[PDB]
Amino acid sequence: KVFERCELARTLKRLGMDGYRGISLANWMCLAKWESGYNTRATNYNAGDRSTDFGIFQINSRYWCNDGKTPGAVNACHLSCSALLQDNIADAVACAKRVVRDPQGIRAWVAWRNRCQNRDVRQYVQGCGV
Ligand SMILES: [Cl-]
Ligand SMILES: [Cl-]
Ligand code: NA
Repeated sequence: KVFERCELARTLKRLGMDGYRGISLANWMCLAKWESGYNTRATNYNAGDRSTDFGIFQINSRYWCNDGKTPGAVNACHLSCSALLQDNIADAVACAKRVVRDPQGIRAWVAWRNRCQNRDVRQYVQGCGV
């Protein structure tokens, strides 16, 4: 599923993402925008280390979900990576919450540092009623 901007904003708020571990909703929106373009079925194989990024938040198989083919991988979200390719983003949000519960927080995603950190991210939630 490819979410429309405001549709996703309202959905994440309902799932309790606004202010989770100090992270505002607009930051989550900025992250989803740059990671997958709000696309739940986006997949990206990282040839360099044999891992794959899955779904709307592009969560990595080396630490967060199990796809069975990633060398030396753990499954912290205790989910099959398939769960992060569904149209319903409930499991993906629960896993994103687990990621930021680690010391790095939102910084775990390099794309956030490049495109969201220290930026005016208000544009991502403007006019959405959230
Ligand atoms: Cl699962
Ligand atoms: Cl599994
Ligand atoms: Na894994």
